[PDB]
Amino acid sequence: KLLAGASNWVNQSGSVAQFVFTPSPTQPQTYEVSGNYINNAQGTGCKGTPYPLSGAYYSGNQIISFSVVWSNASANCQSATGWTGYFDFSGSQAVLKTDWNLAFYSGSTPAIQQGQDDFMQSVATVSESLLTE
Amino acid sequence: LLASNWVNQSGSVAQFVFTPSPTQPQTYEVSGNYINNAQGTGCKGTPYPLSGAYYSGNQIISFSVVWSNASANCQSATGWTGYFDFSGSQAVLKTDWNLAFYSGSTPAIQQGQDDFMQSVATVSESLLTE
Repeated sequence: KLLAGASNWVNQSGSVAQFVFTPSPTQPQTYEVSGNYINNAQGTGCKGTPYPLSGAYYSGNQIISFSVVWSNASANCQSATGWTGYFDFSGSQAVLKTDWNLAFYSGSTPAIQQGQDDFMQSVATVSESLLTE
Repeated sequence: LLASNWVNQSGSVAQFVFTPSPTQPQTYEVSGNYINNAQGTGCKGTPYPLSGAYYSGNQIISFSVVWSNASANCQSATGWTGYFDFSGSQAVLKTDWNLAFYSGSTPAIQQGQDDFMQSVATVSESLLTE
């Protein structure tokens, strides 16, 4: 906890989750999850533009579940991902480990694929301009 | 069409509210409350707020509950991801789900399936009868 305002989490395929947490008005130690997800996974669609996310986070044992619908002004992939997992802030690195489900289409055979993503916190790069570094 | 009441095979109830996303075409933000009725679980019979997103284009959804409210805490979170079928006599939502929790400093994630069916408000003549 005390990842504060906006924080940056990178998974093993280079995908980026920018979480924002707002306290739930009614749920003890629970925060509403907002922000944006940037998909960077190699063989996929809907890459490199922000998809808003929605979810909930329980600080008591640092658990989370969030979702993306893959529709925004750049690209539509007509699907939705739900991620559910837990954090470990200890040591030199903060890590979020997740299992996931994807409501999907092949033809009109609707289905749901499953998987795993592990994210690691990485704090903003500082460059002294947009043109250097 | 979807303010609407969806009942799963354990008697658990999802009351969805949908508000249009300002930036995502054919996408709605999912709010409302979830009431858990599942037999061998905690955190039963009280409202847990839910959060998610819904894509109208092919009627797909993903939503979440953190199992913490004023009645009961179960220190976990469920995420549900699936699709609707409005056709026929009955509207049905079919989902897969994942559940993050602890067992003894031991993080773990269980999974399963829930199928929900729409049922619109029953009308009684009063609270006392009929």
